[PDB]
Amino acid sequence: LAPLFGLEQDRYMTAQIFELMGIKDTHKYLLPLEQYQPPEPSPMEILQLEMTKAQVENVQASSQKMIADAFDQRERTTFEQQKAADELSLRQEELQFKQE
Amino acid sequence: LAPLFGLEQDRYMTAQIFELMGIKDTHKYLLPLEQYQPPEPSPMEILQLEMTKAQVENVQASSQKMIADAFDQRERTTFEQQKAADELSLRQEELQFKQE
Repeated sequence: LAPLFGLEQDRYMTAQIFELMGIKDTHKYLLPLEQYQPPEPSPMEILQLEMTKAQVENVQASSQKMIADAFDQRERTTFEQQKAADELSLRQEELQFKQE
Repeated sequence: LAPLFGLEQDRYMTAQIFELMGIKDTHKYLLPLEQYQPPEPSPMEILQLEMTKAQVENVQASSQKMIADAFDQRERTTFEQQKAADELSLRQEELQFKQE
């Protein structure tokens, strides 16, 4: 039931309570709701947010690293096959030699 | 309800309380709000802030490291293809040889 029972409700309530026994709560006891402006986030809150954001980034990075490594492996195997074609080139070498 | 119930409110309250039983709180009991100037941060607080800031920096650094390594891998594969072009150069060598 909290979702309804937030801040304003609470202040009203408490006040009423007070208003039954100690009346003039407004201005010595409990800051009036019109001025109970929400607090600024702390440096501790902010730095932990940006650092916990980085601590998930890195994971994105690790995942993406695997993709790249895979690409590189495939490309290496392709260059292997090109150099095997250079070996096929040798054939011509030996045959020119046998021709002379 | 704390957001309203901060410091001033508390002092007023407590005072009142006191003022009912022990009156002259102002100047022997509870420092007057006009002079209750906020405390300076400790060396322990400061050093932990700057060290917890560095402990997220490093993560930024690790993430950025992956980008660089990737760049380098790609460049290596490119140089591989340039040297494969030098192998294509050999062709001309063997053919000049067959010409002579």
